[PDB]
Parts: sequence; structure tokens; C-alpha cells
Amino acid sequence: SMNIAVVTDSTAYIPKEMREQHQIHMIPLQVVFREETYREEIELDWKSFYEEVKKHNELPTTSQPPIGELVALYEELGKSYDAVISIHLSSGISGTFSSAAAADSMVDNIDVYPFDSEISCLAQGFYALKAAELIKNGASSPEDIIKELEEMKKTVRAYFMVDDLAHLQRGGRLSSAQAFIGSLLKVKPILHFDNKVIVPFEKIRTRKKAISRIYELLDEDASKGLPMRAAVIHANREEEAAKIIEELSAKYPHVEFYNSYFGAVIGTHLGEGALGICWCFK
Ligand SMILES: CCCCCCCCCCCCCCCC(=O)O
Ligand SMILES: [Br-]
Ligand SMILES: [Br-]
Ligand SMILES: [Br-]
Ligand SMILES: [Br-]
Ligand SMILES: [Br-]
Ligand SMILES: [Br-]
Ligand SMILES: [Br-]
Repeated sequence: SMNIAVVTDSTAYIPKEMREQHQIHMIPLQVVFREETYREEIELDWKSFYEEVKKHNELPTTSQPPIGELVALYEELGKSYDAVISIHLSSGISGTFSSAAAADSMVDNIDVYPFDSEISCLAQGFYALKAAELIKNGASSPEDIIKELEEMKKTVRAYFMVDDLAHLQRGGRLSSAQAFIGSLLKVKPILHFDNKVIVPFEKIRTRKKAISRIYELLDEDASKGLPMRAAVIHANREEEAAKIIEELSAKYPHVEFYNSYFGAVIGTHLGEGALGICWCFK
């Protein structure tokens, strides 16, 4: 029956060729520099970001997409589609989600179904892949697709570490956590999402130990022998990510592994040297 489009914001970091394969449209968030503000992924790739930042001593900030651009995308989309699955980074770390919702009453020709992925990066990307796959196999209810995504959210996991805690501190997305701890985070932990916001998952002494702990955490799901997607995400640490994927994929042939990155908007908050691993059931 009805035609359903799929949208995600840039911070899902789905490779552009893969988005084309799967019919996934994308709305960029912004990275703000001293002179220029860019639309990430389209106007600034991840290597340029980390290169620009260190060779200009940039202290970038980020912005959600202008509500105007969301509306324009939906209006355009609505000429060929009845509904859009609009998938976004956590409502606890960005106003993007709530702008997608508010943009729905601003467009007549399409029904927007905002989905709070309560996460970001390729973990959020995974929801858009599932949505496209469902749509490809004749999913004709936007509601049924959303139900599907919410169930999948039950088993999506992500753990990550940063090199310098200062970037997160600066961007403000450790506020909730620190509001609950009652004080200031000084030592680097494993981080994860809990109730839509970033919080320490566990105290750890070294990055090496953090990775090994995350391996254990992955094994808990990877050991069931059920089909999975997983991504090792880096902020300018591609070789390190590749060694991890080399070792992990050998160990888990049933887990499809992606080498992915923190782009300009997310890397603005995590900082170069950040590393994480996420996964979910296919
Ligand atoms: C493999 C692990 C992936 C986990 C994803 C971590 C996301 C980093 C959180 C901080 C970024 C906040 C973005 C704010 C954008 C805006 O200004 O609205
Ligand atoms: Br792009
Ligand atoms: Br329409
Ligand atoms: Br509408
Ligand atoms: Br479905
Ligand atoms: Br630090
Ligand atoms: Br926060
Ligand atoms: Br660490």
C-alpha cells in the first residue's frame, strides 16, 4: 500500500554509497568553526575535521539541523512518499529528534515518524538499515516498522572511551551524569548510554583494559551464535579499529563487522583518539 521513506541525520555515519544502496536520505548537523560552519559528511569529512582542528587549534561547537532544512527535506520527500521514518541521535544529547517531531505539523504532504535512537553513530545507523530492509521486504505500515525498531532497541549496545575527557566536558553532554554523581568527572571511564544520556559505565585504568572489558561485554551476546551487526568506531584511529575488527571478526564469523568513525559533529564532543564498539541483533 503506502510508500515510506527513511531519513537519518548525519551522525549515524552511514557511508554515502551504502545510503544510496538502501534508499536512506540524510539531514546533516553542523560543525561550527571560527570563520566557517559546515554541514558534516557532505561539506566536511572526518579526516579533514581532525586535521583542521589540530592545525588551527579549533575549539569547534556543534548545532542541530535548522528546522527549515528538515521541513524542506520532508516537503520534497512527500511528493513521492506518504510517510517518513525519521531516525535520530538521542533526544538527551540533541534537539534534533524534537525538531523532526515539530517539523511534522509544518508539512502537509507527508507523515513524519520521528524515532529516538537514544544513541548515535553507526549504532543509530543500524536502525536505518533495518528500516530500509523492512521496507524492501514489503513493510507497509510505518507503525509496524517503529514497533520493530523499538524491539531492536532492547538489544542494541554501545561502549566507548575518549582520549581526553575535556571535549565531552566542553560540549556539555556529561552534565546529566555529573549532575547525578554530584561532582566532576576527572578519571576516564568506559562510557555508555543510559536513559538517553551519556554516563560512566565502569571505572577503568587503561584504554587496553577498557577494550578487553568491552570484549567480554560483546562475548555475552556474540556467544549466543545469533546473527549480528557490530561496529568498531574510531576518531582518527583507523588502524587500531582495523586490528580490533581483524581479531573480533575471526572470533565471530556470524557477526558482520563495520569499520566506522566519529565524524565532525560527534568527534567534536568525543575528541580525537576516541574509540568505541557497538552491536545489535540482525
Ligand atoms: C560505538 C559507540 C557509539 C556511541 C556514540 C557517542 C555519541 C557522543 C555524544 C556527544 C555528541 C552530542 C552531539 C550534539 C549535537 C547538537 O549540537 O545538537
Ligand atoms: Br554525504
Ligand atoms: Br505524499
Ligand atoms: Br504531516
Ligand atoms: Br514491518
Ligand atoms: Br581526561
Ligand atoms: Br547531558
Ligand atoms: Br580509556
